[PDB]
Amino acid sequence: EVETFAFQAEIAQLMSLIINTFYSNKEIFLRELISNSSDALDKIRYESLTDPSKLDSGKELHINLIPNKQDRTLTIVDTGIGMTKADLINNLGTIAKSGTKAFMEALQAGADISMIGQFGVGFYSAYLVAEKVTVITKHNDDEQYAWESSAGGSFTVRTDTGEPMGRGTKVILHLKEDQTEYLEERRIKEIVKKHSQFIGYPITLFVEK
Ligand SMILES: O=c1cc(C(F)(F)F)[nH]n1-c1ccccc1
Repeated sequence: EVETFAFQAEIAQLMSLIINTFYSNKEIFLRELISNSSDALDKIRYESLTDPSKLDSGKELHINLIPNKQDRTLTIVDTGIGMTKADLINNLGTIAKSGTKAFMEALQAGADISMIGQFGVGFYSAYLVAEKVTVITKHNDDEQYAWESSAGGSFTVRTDTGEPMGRGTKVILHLKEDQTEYLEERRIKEIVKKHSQFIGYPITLFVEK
């Protein structure tokens, strides 16, 4: 059972700007997703300080980067706080309407796409490199859900019958045909070292057969 939703008009506009603007510095999508994962991990860590049972769903706080050249996917997995169904529908837990407004004012006032995370909508930088994004998530207070969008103005939400996650979020990037450099180990390592060197959680880059 799949529910299809329209993006708010401002988010659709943000997504088409990300997709259509000529902008060569695409590698910053990975910094933005890792930063989102770090923020999610901070949230469950804070809640566990006063309630250790919040970690019954998984004690380890970490980030995995999983390239798969056969599927042409790069998956960013974290064991952070996760998202409820309502979070997913409400722009993946962001204040994306007001953040898009601020971001687009900044852009015509000098800024470039790389500053997107200062406006709280860094998730959407995934569409620099991905034709489709699937987000699988599990919050302690809800069931496991899958969000998906190929842009074009709509997204879907369904209950996820896939492999149970425990707690956290998995962002599966279905890469564009010409963006497969972000499946190569040396390229991913370079980007993590350049932009994510002070993330306070282990980032494990999986290797392939
Ligand atoms: O772990 C992740 C990954 C994302 C995403 F990149 F997809 F946006 N958000 N997120 C998060 C952040 C804070 C609270 C709950 C979930």
